Amino acid sequence: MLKNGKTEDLGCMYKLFSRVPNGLKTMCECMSSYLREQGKALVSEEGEGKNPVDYIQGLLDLKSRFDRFLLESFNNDRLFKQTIAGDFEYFLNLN
Repeated sequence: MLKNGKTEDLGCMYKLFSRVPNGLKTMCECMSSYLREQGKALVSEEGEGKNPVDYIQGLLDLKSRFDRFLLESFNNDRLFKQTIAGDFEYFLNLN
């Protein structure tokens, strides 16, 4: 769903897992990994470079794209907008 950008199902999934302790934290792990997977593929310069929309300025958009999932599906939740940012800075420092 995260790759598909299916926000409604992602939002529908949110409410189900919001019920249990750390269930949303269990999500933080998946977006954390999903964020890390997206980040590493972009920050790793290869060949003759990569398109600006992907890496040069898309890297900053990667957080925004994940922020859209945070907004459109995850109710601008504290736990996500506070946790996933660490991954973004983690592989952003590799620039």
